[PDB]
Amino acid sequence: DDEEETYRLWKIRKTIMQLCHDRGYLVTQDELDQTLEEFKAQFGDKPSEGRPRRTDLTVLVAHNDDPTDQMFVFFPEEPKVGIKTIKVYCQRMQEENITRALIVVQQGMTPSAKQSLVDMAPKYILEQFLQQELLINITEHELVPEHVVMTKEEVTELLARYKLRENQLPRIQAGDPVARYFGIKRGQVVKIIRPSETAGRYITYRLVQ
DNA sequence: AGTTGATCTCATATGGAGAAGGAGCAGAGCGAATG
Repeated sequence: DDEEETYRLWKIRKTIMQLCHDRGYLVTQDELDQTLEEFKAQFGDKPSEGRPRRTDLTVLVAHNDDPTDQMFVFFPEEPKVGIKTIKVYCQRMQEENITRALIVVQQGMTPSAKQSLVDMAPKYILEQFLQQELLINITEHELVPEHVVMTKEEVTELLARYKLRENQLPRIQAGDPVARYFGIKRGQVVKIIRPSETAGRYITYRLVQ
């Protein structure tokens, strides 16, 4: 029971570190490859005993390109997170001056909390993940090809090369599992590199909608 | 400027699949009123 919850927490942490590394936040190799017994050593083996508390699991990371661009990962203790908890995180983000955070929720989020993530979105970007959808890194699955988020300059070069408008690219939904993983917003473009049985390799581009 | 006549026209008699709307209803959370 605690042997199950500690395994879940470890897997979720591993996936979150992989996600942060793929978003380009500075993540050490040691924490990226931390084993289950090392997790038990650092945080504990009886989360029902409060060892760890899920408040202990919180992560803070900084971007490789700018040490002031920082992101939290929060693991709320309550199963169904309400607006009180979002307000607590908003306060903590305001005082630490952190604009991005991921909120990992065990069972869900209340309608009011969902709307509160929308209504603060320009200044503080809060994202919801279920813990279930973090128990496996979907980008390691064999059906999912390599996704690379493009820079604005690279999109301008793309559109200038093929002489096309953004609306002529094929789309990806902002709610797509992989778009959510990379955290890409409307109007960004993701380069996709996939093998092909007739050319050898093929690149395609999707505009987020 | 005045006169004729066809002709029209009224009126008389006796399977299934997906999508969309509504009601039920649970329950979040806001604000007033305590106690």
